Amino acid sequence: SPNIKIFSGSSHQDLSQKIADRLGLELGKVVTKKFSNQETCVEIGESVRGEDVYIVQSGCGEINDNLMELLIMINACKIASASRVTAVIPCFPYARQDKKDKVGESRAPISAKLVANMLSVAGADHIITMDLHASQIQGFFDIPVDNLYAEPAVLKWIRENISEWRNCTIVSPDAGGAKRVTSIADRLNVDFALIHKRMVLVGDVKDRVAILVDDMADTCGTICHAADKLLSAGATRVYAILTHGIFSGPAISRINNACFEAVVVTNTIPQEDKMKHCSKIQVIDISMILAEAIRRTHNGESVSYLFSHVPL
Amino acid sequence: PNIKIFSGSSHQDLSQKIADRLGLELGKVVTKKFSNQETCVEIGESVRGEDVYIVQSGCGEINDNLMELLIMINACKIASASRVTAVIPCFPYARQDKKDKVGESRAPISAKLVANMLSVAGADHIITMDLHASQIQGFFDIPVDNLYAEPAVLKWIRENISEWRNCTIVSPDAGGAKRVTSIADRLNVDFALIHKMVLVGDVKDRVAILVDDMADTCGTICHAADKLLSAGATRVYAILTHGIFSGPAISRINNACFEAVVVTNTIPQEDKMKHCSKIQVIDISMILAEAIRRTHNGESVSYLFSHVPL
Amino acid sequence: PNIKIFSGSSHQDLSQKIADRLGLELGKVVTKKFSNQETCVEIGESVRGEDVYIVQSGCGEINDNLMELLIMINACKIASASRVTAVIPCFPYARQDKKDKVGESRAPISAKLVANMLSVAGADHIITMDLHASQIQGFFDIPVDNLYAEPAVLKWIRENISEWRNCTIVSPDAGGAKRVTSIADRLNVDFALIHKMVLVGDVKDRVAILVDDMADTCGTICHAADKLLSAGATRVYAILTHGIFSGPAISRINNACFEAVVVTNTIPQEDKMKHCSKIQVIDISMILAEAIRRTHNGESVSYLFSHVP
Amino acid sequence: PNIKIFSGSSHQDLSQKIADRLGLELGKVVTKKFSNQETCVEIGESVRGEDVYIVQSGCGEINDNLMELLIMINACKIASASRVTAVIPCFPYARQDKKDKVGESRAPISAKLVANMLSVAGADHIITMDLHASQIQGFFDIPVDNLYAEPAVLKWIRENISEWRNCTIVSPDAGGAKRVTSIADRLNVDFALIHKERMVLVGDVKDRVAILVDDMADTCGTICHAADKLLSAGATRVYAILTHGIFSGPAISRINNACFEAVVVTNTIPQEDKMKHCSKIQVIDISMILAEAIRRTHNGESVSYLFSHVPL
Amino acid sequence: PNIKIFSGSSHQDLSQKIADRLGLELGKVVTKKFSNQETCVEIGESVRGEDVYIVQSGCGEINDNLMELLIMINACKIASASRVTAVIPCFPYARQDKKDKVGESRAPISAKLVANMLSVAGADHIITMDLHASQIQGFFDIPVDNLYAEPAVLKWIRENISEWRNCTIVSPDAGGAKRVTSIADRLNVDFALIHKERMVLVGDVKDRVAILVDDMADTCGTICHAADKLLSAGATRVYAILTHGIFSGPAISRINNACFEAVVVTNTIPQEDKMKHCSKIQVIDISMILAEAIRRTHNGESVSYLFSHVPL
Amino acid sequence: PNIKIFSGSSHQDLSQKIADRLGLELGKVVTKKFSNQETCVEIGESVRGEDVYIVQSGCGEINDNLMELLIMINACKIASASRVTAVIPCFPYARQDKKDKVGESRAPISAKLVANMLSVAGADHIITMDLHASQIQGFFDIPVDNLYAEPAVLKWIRENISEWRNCTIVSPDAGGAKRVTSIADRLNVDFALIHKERMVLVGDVKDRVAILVDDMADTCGTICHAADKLLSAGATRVYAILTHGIFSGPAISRINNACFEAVVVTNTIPQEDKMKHCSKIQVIDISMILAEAIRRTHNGESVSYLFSHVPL
Ligand SMILES: O=P(O)(O)OC[C@H]1O[C@H](O)[C@H](O)[C@@H]1O
Ligand SMILES: O=P(O)(O)OC[C@H]1O[C@H](O)[C@H](O)[C@@H]1O
Repeated sequence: SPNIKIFSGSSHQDLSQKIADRLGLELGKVVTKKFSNQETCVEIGESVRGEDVYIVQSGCGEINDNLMELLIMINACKIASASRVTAVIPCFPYARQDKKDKVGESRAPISAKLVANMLSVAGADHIITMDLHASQIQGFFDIPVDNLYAEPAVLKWIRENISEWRNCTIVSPDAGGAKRVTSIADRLNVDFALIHKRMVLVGDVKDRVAILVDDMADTCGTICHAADKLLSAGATRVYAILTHGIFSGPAISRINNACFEAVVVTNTIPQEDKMKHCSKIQVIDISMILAEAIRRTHNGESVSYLFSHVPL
Repeated sequence: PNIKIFSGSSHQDLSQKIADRLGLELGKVVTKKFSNQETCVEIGESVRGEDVYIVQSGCGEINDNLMELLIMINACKIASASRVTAVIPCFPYARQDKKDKVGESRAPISAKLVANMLSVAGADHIITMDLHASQIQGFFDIPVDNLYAEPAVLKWIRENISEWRNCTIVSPDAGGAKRVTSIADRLNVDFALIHKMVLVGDVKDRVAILVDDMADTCGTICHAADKLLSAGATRVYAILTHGIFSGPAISRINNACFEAVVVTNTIPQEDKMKHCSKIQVIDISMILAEAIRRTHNGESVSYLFSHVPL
Repeated sequence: PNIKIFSGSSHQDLSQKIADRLGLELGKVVTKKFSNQETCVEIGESVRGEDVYIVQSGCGEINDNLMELLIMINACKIASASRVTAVIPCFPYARQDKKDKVGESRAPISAKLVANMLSVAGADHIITMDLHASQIQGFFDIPVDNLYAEPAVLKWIRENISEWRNCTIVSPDAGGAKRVTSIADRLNVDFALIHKMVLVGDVKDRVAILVDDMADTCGTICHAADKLLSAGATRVYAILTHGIFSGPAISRINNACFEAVVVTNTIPQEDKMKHCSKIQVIDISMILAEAIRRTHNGESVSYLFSHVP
Repeated sequence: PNIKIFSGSSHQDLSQKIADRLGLELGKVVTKKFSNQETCVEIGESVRGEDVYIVQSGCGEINDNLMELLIMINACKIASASRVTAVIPCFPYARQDKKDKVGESRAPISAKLVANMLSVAGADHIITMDLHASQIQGFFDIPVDNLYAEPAVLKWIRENISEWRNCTIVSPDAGGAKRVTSIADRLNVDFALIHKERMVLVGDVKDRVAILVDDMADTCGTICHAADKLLSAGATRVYAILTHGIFSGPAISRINNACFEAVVVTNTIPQEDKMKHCSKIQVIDISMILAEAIRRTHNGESVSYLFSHVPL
Repeated sequence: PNIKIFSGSSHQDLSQKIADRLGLELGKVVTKKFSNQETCVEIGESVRGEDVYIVQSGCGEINDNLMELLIMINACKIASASRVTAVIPCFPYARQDKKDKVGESRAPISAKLVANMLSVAGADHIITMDLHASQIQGFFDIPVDNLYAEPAVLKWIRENISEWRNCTIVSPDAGGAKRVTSIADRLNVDFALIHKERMVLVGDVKDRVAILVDDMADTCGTICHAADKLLSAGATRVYAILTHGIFSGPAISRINNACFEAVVVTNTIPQEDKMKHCSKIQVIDISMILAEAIRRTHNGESVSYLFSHVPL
Repeated sequence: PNIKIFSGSSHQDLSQKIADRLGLELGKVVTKKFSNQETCVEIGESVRGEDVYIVQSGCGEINDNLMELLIMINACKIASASRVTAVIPCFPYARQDKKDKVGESRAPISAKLVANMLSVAGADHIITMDLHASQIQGFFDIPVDNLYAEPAVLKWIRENISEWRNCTIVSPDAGGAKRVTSIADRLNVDFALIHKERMVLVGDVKDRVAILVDDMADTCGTICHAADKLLSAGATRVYAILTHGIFSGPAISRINNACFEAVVVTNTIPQEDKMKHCSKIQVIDISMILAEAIRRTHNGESVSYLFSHVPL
């Protein structure tokens, strides 16, 4: 039916607008502030009674304030008798678990499940997200989660922006990133190689373009060395492509000092501020991927809508 | 023999005071934030089978402290702690804002959300002090102890206000009526109430004590104190259990006519006392320590919290 | 086009008034007790796929009416109703009668229990009026509408108390301060409040209106009215949303000095108005009917309940 | 070593009887009603860390007693009781008069709702006797103990009816067949069954003592008509033995005008007042059976405490 | 206009018969087992926003079928179906193999477990036929329909047993009393009962056709011994009518050797294979009852619908 | 002093080995299937107030075993067991067969379903070994211990492969990269990776012993093609060490035909039968890891038991 409303957090508003543009809608009116004493203030500026509500709130920026803002907004819509509340969380907070593997066993994803449980008790009915650090986070909920992939937009950018892409190779910065890399190399019909930590390279990278692909970049320590090792192995030029560009701490300083031809991230986190101080950052717009998932969750057009059919 | 106390980053000083009163050292925990702002918690010691009490207040950067508390509770619960208790001296998000919607009331969304998050994190029990509304106790299905600072406030009044026997308990707004009427009856004294500004009750030529549950920006308590000065009150005091003091509060109090502003230690005050000569704190760590004692139930089924002399 | 209203045994006059305001007949239901005291409920019509509103107040034998309500809600939910809303004008069990225990405070056991039973029975939504404490709204996870009689009380004051422009709004105890301060601000009048008995404020030679959310045994409101007479108030009124009037209340009011005791229809008053002449009732069916109209959402997304008179 | 027993207003002679047998005095509780008929409960002593048993029957003013029970259970849980067990000798709402909408069956709601209330109040364990249908045990997620009166009835038969070795056991309706056949097999006697629709008897009753056995007697229309039919078939004398003696409405008048030698019930429901107006009612005491189930629930003496070994 | 019927692997003919009666084709679904015995289910079409009914019986390899049912129910729920109904003609685990115990009764552990798994998988509604005990309805919090085969059995008796007006409806054991008295009352005929303790008969069967009626037949030892006893007591011809024909173990061998004129079952479990080795089996098709219940649950036609009125 | 280890039918060798290591006999339990395929469970001794551990693996007919585990857990829970732990060496349904959609991922319905059933049956704690994905730990709210066979594998390598100091740890696919580099880092040896698309190997294994390491082997098609590829690359001898030996379908025929010097599995699944038809299977006993985890869960020894410190 005709009852969709999009709201934005303070997390990232440019994207919230881009999605609404792609769907032909204006953003719902909402007051999101902080009181003097640090308490999150939310005021929904319009009736959501009977509406299909989508709240866009990345999990970047001051993460706990943004998370609290998201939970209050979701819960407020649910008690104002909204028909459905979907959290559109492009970058899911707390996905990563640096450990100290209790070598006899493994640690559990406390914080990712906590975040999931809070979304559930707040009253979220459905989650739309992008490239969960681990896809199993999908099973931390009982509500449907759509874990969308940036690979098609990356794959695109690669063919259109790297000339010798036909002859290149994709490298993984770490051990765990193999699947992703192998997926992209298989889709492109190119070679793959992987780096592991002193740091070692497995695979042929000599005299061909190397593309480091990973899910996110926070501190950037790892991709930077990886770029050094790829240069030492005789790669012509090195690129870095990450879906989530967190870039905290010394990250910006590291990339400018590193040998990257370009660092490509999607728009799931705001980059406008970071591009001002870093020339090698380029962004892939993923507003259509998200807009298309909201359009399909809404189910207003055809039941047999297939997500996979819409062009990019 | 299985009691463990842990502190968050919110308020270490009380956490130490409580552990002292119980003859315990604080459990080892690394509580920080990563580069990307995510709260990091690591329990540095075993809690398997232990009765764990986490002390965290809701002052400071409240959302970082709250998230840290939830991760600690949950982490303790999946580490097979026998019981996890959240000790939250000042409960965050308890005060509803609203424009007093007419025709109907707003709901305590954020206060219920905090309760819901504490429950799913795995809190088995909450110990707190002077909830903004006592009904917040009923937002949980686990037991909540809503402790009162009143006995310590009562003792402080008798010990520090020479003329306390002939004074008058003033409420800063219409809402705090039951608290001030409660204290005046306990002291066998008069009460008055202020509402925006008008004063109801006689306060001229007697010591006036403003009582409220908490003071944030302090605009209401300072205008009320002004009205009490213009109405001929000898000296005006402000007694609040929770001293948040955000924004211009310190500047407003120093410019205002208070003889003293008394708060408890439920929120850290050392920093604010360096910038305010008139803040005094009532230590309430024993009340909290005695409630923790009582939840643990290590001595007898029949220990009564009220039998312990302050 | 799927609304249905049903009545409990508790108050059927209001249930009819509400149904009238919505152009509806009450749904067919048999509500009795068996020989052995067990509540019998039989939904006499189909509720499959419908937006069901059960109107039941908590008065009379609260426990029989409450159990009856819970069985009706659950039966409708298991009969595959689209939505079941409990319309509870006077919420049972809200007042706390804790002997105080100063160290700390007792918890709303019975009020939380009632909320939990309504939820587990299968209530999707609560409509109620002037909850003893508005925080009871948060004892649920489903939406609760806590409606106010204040607008109807304001209107009644302006139309029936000639001197309302001057006057003064008195609270019977410390707890009702915020409620009386609310009405006085809406009316641009003075307030005072009574405690223990002591009076704080200025009754003078002005009309004093005692305002509180409910009157049970009426010991407090009648002593407050006496104190208001000793302070020289021209005439004393009592205005309460919930007129329970149990025990000696009716007898106490007749002996008291009230010019009138005004209550709303959230609880049935016909029997008690026969034994008390001072009781007048404010009809609130339009507030409840408008919350039901708004819950159903048949008109539009933006129907604002505050725009209707 | 921490067991506390509280009685409700439901039945106190029984709760005292249980307490005598365990060696305990009943815990202090104020259990009354306010002027507005709201139920008032106050726990007169600490239950912190205690294993609490609340005895409340499903008789009397059922909704008052039920609400009272729920408030006490909830109150003990929020006072940090270790465990709260509801001892409900006669489970309210078990029987459901309906009229199976030919083609289907009605569902048990009031018995399931009653179970759900016990659960949401905070009950950890139920002890009950002779549930109208044993499946009510599955209406809970907490353990339910459905004790049987059969052993006390078998004793009573062997010690109070002389010709018991050649007596017939008769079901007053079709639904009670299993219960009566079980007693006939234990006694090594014959049974017969009555069905109304005008009454029909299958089975031989001529010149033998007939014992009508059912789980409950309410209005007693059915057992009285069965008594007439049994005399019509030549039975020497007729007894009726029910577990729950509710006896509402015209029950006492019906039994005083019927041809019963005796009506035997348990004290799951108080009988002193009804016995004053009906010389035929006799009660068999079931306190020990309940006391023994509470002892086992508590688990004081041993892990391998077998409820089936204790003498009666 | 959003209704899909899907079939399990358990009984497809009924799934087809039901889909036919509603004018529908079965939804596309791949239901297999992997090499390693894990149940594989993959939904071949969109169910987003659709009213889904999964028909799976509790016949066959009960645990494999139960897992298949649970995975497709859950799969539909995470694919954002509006509602998912489990149509379970023969409810698994509904019969308790108690030793009854003395003193107390065991609990319906397995039947409640099945109920809890159906609920947690995401079932919104259950349609079933002749639950072994009607109380299983209360093991759920979602609606459950227990539908009866009695009207179809009543039709079959009148249409196929000519001397039906002077027959006897016999229960093979205690407990099946209410079922046989219900049918005897509908036909205005006599009833009798069999009990094992040596088998005993109460009621008259001499010179009249005896119809043994029960809810289900597993190993068939009781019904066959009962058939001998009905013959030795001088019944003209003996029939057996059961709603659920499981016929496991020696059942077929017992029936072929027994004196039954016919054993009549419904189609809730597939019989074609068993009819190939047993000639006395006749089947009553009940697809119209289940389909009509699916129609009424869907609520396509009218709120005032009531399936008591549909012909059969 | 409350430990009871009970065994399922799925693998009792381990159940005995675990109980032996703890100085205990297995609890008495009857675990069978009825004629009609329904799972029968009867607890042969009291568990009231006891700490119960039920050992069942996801091997064999997985759905029958899972149903048996769930019924035992429930039976113990309704018998007022103090705590019930599921010890599930090989977690069923943990592997995803999605054939990933290109824009988003599939949810883990089955695994979570299994998790949800364990939870709703009443499991208080899960002990498992080398979960296919460690995130399954977060599918529960009860604690899950995901134990590693790595230390035991590390022992076996040093003890049985003499040139182990110069060997390579090879991953059969992209997913196991992180698993093999962890082992190579522990041994201070080289790693390599195999990938399909024709099969590629990145890294170097020539003239060195190659050890294929993976979490489980089902049908064994990948590890056997990988072993052939390792032979084409000049590996001295090829080993396979997987935690979980399912070996269904052609696995045994494939392994016997393959060039493996040895295929090493742990005892999480019974191997005696498969070893009779395959001479290259060797088993690592991991019974001490599970027993020590049960010891630590019981908490009978101290608060500091450190799983880390006990030697295997
Ligand atoms: O008065 P009637 O119901 O006809 O017969 C009385 C029965 O009603 C109740 O169900 C009890 O079982 C009584 O035996
Ligand atoms: O079944 P295939 O596709 O032939 O082989 C893939 C793998 O399936 C299991 O992990 C086996 O260990 C195999 O190596």
